[PDB]
Amino acid sequence: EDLDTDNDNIPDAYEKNGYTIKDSIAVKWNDSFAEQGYKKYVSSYLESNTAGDPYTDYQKASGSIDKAIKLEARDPLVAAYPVVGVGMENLIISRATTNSKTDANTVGVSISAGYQNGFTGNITTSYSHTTDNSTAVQDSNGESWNTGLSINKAESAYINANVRYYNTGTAPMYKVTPTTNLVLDGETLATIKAQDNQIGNNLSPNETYPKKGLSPLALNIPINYDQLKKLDSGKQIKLETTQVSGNYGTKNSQGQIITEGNSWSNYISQIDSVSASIILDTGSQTFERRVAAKEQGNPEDKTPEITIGEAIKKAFSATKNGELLYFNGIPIDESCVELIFDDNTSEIIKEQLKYLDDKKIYNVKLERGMNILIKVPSYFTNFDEYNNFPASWSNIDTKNQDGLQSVANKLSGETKIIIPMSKLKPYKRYVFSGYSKDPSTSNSITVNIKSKEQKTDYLVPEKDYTKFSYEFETTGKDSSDIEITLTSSGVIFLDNLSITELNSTPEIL
Amino acid sequence: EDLDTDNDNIPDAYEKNGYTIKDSIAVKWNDSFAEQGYKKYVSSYLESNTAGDPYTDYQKASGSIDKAIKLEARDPLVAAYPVVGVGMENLIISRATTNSKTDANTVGVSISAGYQNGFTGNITTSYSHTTDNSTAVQDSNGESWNTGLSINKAESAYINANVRYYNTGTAPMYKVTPTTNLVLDGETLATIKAQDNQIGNNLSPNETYPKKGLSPLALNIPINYDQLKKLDSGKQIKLETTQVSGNYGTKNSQGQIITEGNSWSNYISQIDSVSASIILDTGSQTFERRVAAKEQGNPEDKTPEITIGEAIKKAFSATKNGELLYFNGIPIDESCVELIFDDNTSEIIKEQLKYLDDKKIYNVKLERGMNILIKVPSYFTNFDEYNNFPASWSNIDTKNQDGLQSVANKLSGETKIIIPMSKLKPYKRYVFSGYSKDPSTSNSITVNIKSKEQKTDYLVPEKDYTKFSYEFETTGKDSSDIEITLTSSGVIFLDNLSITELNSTPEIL
Ligand SMILES: [Ca+2]
Ligand SMILES: [Ca+2]
Ligand SMILES: [Ca+2]
Ligand SMILES: [Ca+2]
Ligand SMILES: [Ca+2]
Ligand SMILES: [Ca+2]
Repeated sequence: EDLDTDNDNIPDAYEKNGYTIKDSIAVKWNDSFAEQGYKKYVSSYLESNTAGDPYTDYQKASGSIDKAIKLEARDPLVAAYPVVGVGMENLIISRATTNSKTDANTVGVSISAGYQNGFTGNITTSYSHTTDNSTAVQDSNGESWNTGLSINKAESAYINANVRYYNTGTAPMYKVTPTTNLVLDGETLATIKAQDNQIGNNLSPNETYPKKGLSPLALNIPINYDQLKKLDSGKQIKLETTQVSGNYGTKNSQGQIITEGNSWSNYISQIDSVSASIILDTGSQTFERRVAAKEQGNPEDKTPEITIGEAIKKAFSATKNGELLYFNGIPIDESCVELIFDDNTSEIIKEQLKYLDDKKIYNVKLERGMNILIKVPSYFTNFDEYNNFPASWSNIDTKNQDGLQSVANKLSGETKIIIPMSKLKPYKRYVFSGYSKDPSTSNSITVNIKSKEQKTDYLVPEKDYTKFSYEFETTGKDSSDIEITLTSSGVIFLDNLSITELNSTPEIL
Repeated sequence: EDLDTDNDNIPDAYEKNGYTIKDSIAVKWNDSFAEQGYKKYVSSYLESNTAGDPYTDYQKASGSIDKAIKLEARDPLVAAYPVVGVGMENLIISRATTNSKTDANTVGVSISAGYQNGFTGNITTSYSHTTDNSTAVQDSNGESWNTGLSINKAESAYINANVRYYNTGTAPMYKVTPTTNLVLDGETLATIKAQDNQIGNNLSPNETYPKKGLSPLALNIPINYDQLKKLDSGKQIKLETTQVSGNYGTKNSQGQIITEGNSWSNYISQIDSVSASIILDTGSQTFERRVAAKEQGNPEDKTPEITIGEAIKKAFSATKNGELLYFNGIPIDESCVELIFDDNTSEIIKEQLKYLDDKKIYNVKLERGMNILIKVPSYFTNFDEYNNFPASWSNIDTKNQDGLQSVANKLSGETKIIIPMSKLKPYKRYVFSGYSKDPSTSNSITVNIKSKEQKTDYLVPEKDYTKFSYEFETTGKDSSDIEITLTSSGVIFLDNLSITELNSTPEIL
């Protein structure tokens, strides 16, 4: 029982059934290690680099790699992979702006009344990655760009951009040389590549170049009246990185760290073709991960098969407290977040859910080629231990034990919540979602939402818990508050209420 | 029985009679492996690189190569070979366009009434590859380029192109540097080569640079009145890549992946001279493959000999369901697609068909220097399990068992089909093809096709099944529908009806 088919210092049996690294040697997994902090690693016994990255299974598991690599990349099934993009902070034509890395994913999402057959996720038509950045101009107050830039039919150029690089991956990049396009709708103004002074020497995960506390970088554009007025009328300019060139660190025979000749492009296509892509957006910081998966046809592919929940826990270092995952305290269970899939992933999940008795997305096996996006709600209450809503709900009755997880709220009457506009970002699309149950299957619920327009909807709860979602929008920072009223004709059980922010509606100057 | 003449870790006997890779070692083929997913590999025992590519037979069969290489390139008889071309998406002189990679092959194809001696294919005079790209300008509506570009005898230049690279091969290319010519009829405007910013760092098969969801690349042209009016009058500009330079990945002694010094041009001429070329066009995506073949003179050439159907199955990973091949569900049997050959391949197939009792193209041996193109029909019905026609046929009688494969349609009267123009691309040439049989050899069929011009033809079915083809054209998106009527004087058996799109007719502004 010491065979090593792939020659990476881990025996086949340990690599097949579970192992952990102690004193820099692989040992067989024992269930008593879990309380001591030891993690259970499983990988392929026919391949030395299971995930497709520059580091083998033993190097990743034992930590004999760059110490700037995230700890969740020490799992052989999670790839060490940089995700580097560029985003602008100032637009000079003299007005600031913000950037969003998950707007393109969300724009092509349509929200309906309810969900069928236990599939509580959502489908997007324009799935994209965190490197596709869309900037929203702040502090406008209906001041068109033409005021002070008087133009009739001239292409006067005079636009300046202050960019900053970001890394949402698990590995650092060295000698970062990005290539970007600044496009408004479909017009490629230029293909600008960092020549010699906009090269970042190093860029750690969750960090920017230049680091926080430094002025944004400036890289060095003609613009005509047509696209200028397009920008003036409900359009946001976008900055997309087509490619980034950079290096990774490895040890010499002398023990030094080198990055020259260690191009990250030698591995990008291999990693992207042997794994599934997952994105987590907590509302302030975004993470993108690649998790290795099996190809269905090959009988000689020995990559371990794990579920979606196991993949999420391994990739984002979530903590399993009982049966639910927590990311730094934020609940990220399938009933506490918003799950967005492309068409193929949604079809696969729907097909697999027919034969699954649990009817949970997190119990569906993970397959390569998938694309998953998790949106953590801006506000979420479950009536059990977590409530981050700015204003407490009215008529709250927690004296129940029939909740989705622990307890529920007994709706006998009406529940109204008020939200000041200062707690929400202006010109955004939001979704209010929840789970409802009517054991008698006789009662009905009316939902009234006060927004830029008044909305009223009617839903009939079923015997068991079902999910409902309703969308609304916000207009202007200096406007009225948001009122949400849920009224029931009888007794209803409510649980897992949340409000999450979707993409931003157009700004009309 | 352990000889290894070529020293590639596969014994001569296994390599001669059939082998498969299990636990990273070669084992003798057994017929009981087929249901377990194992493929049967055969190669040459006198050469380590049977197909001529950078990877040996053992590396390809065992998968010890780049994980971005397609699985069908793991067969030693199918080469790992990039096919990189360039195609434009926007033409600015302010109007969009589309690209076609198989128009040049199809333009030189003449369609006749019937086929003789069991040869159901077609002959082309201008066979070309997927790197020869012809663009068709969309959304014209008879608006000449001179309107707004008023020119009498001046060469005012002012043309802009937005290009995008594509890969139809089985292997990725690294550091892509294409060289292209933008030519209208025979005028070489310039020989433009990607200098420093239009270099794609990596380009996987079935993918583009920049990837889908990114703005098209712009590379940086004088044009005179003569060729401008030529373009105005029924001419489409073409963009041909003369050569592309790029690299492939290989493993170090340290186990890293390197692409520097690994030029793809060291192998192009060798692969092209030791193989046959096959192209498959499903109507939306196109694939080009090279399959190794034997040279006739050499008695010391040990390359295995396979038929055309075996070559197609190996090259495109088709599935043999019974006796017919399916490509992702699309039937690609010789009676369900359009086969186009150049002159030499057609002559060889005709010569070999004389001694073949089966009289099938797919049973003819494959030889090097061949050139095969497969066009999947836009619409196809076989009355057995597959029918993707937009509108169901009239007077359908499937109560028969005398079909070409399973059942046929009994024509006693007339069959009429209507096709809305929204289901067809305007300004295109189409072919309606089918198989007919008259056991009594007494009846006759009249075919009436309503198109830009009204066409009527008469055919006399033979005792057994024979193929008929009739061509027509479409004009304008906003026009009348297409009517096809087949009328029989008696009882006829019809099977395998299809409509396939040929090249595009000239556009007159
Ligand atoms: Ca091992
Ligand atoms: Ca391994
Ligand atoms: Ca609860
Ligand atoms: Ca051998
Ligand atoms: Ca060999
Ligand atoms: Ca049939």
